[PDB]
Amino acid sequence: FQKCPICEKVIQGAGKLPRHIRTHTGEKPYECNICKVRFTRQDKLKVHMRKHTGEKPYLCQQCGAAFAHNYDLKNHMRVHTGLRPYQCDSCCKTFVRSDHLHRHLKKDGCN
DNA sequence: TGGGGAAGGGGCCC
DNA sequence: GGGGCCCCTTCCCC
Ligand SMILES: [Zn+2]
Ligand SMILES: [Zn+2]
Ligand SMILES: [Zn+2]
Ligand SMILES: [Zn+2]
Repeated sequence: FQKCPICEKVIQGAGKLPRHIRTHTGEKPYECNICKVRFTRQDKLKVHMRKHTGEKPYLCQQCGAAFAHNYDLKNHMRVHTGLRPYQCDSCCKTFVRSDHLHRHLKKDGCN
């Protein structure tokens, strides 16, 4: 547990404090060597490296389809069985993604 | 109404 | 012991 001096906000993880402080500044030190695109976080750069490399480490356990990104894999999982897994309690409406539920819970104003 | 992309925080392990 | 590498979330916009 560490507290950010700039924002007085608790951040979990001893080594994660430099990452949060970088979010206040807008610096993007990590730069891809191929497309010369800068990213704020290293793990974001590695995902961009997957796009350049074309590797798909996420393989479906039901049909064997290979996808490059985790959310792409989860989208394929919803095609198999998980289509529309979110519901609105107030109005009884189904949704595909969790952000759409947040959009509905704010824009629709059922409550 | 749906999806791609990006921006953040957290857990595990070294 | 700062950090890679994975996970998760909501937001912006077409
Ligand atoms: Zn801060
Ligand atoms: Zn690149
Ligand atoms: Zn599949
Ligand atoms: Zn509703």
